[PDB]
Amino acid sequence: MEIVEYPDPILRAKNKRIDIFDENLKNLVDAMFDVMYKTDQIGLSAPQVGLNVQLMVFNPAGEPGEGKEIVLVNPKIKKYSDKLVPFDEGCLSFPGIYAEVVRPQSVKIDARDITGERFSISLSRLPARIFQHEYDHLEGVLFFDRMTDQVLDSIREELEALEKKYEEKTGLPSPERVEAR
Ligand SMILES: CCCCC[C@H](CC(=O)NO)C(=O)N[C@H](C(=O)N1CCC[C@H]1CO)C(C)C
Ligand SMILES: [Zn+2]
Ligand SMILES: [Zn+2]
Ligand SMILES: [Zn+2]
Ligand SMILES: [Zn+2]
Ligand SMILES: [Zn+2]
Repeated sequence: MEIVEYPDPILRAKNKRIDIFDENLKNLVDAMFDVMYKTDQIGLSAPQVGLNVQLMVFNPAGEPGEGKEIVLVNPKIKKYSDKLVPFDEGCLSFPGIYAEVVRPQSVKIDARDITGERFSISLSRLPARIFQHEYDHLEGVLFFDRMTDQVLDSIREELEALEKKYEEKTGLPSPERVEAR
């Protein structure tokens, strides 16, 4: 398996609603989780593994046998919190890049589970901060789109290194560019 890095367009591509809840789905859930623990992270969205489906795995503790193992298919934010908290974020698809993004502190979420059943879970604190990072991905939103103009300028150069690496492995000009904003 592999980790799709910015600027790969898969990270931007539209993401397919999931209709079937079979064994294949559980296997892919399993793999995401195990990629999350391998890479020491607290969540992961399907596009990050090269699949454009509305799928996201999630453990608030980000440690094996700790926290919980949350699966959310076809999620949607029923609402965001009025209060905004800043906080420092990194993302797997942007190796070694860290910086601040300010977000609603809490969220009401509606998703389905791995079986088919439709639930409605409310999140705050670090879980709601992670959920939101991951759900953006589900929408093709990457955390630097959430960053201030000032925060973006610190990481401009490191984002570029990724564009150039992408250009080096593919030959194709980068399909998107931090300088564009
Ligand atoms: C909080 C926002 C959710 C982060 C998701 C990323 C992984 C990812 O790219 N999901 O798409 C992660 O685990 N990032 C970690 C991260 O941002 N963390 C880990 C614990 C604290 C918080 C940074 O303050 C590190 C390991 C880079
Ligand atoms: Zn591989
Ligand atoms: Zn496993
Ligand atoms: Zn850890
Ligand atoms: Zn991410
Ligand atoms: Zn430039």
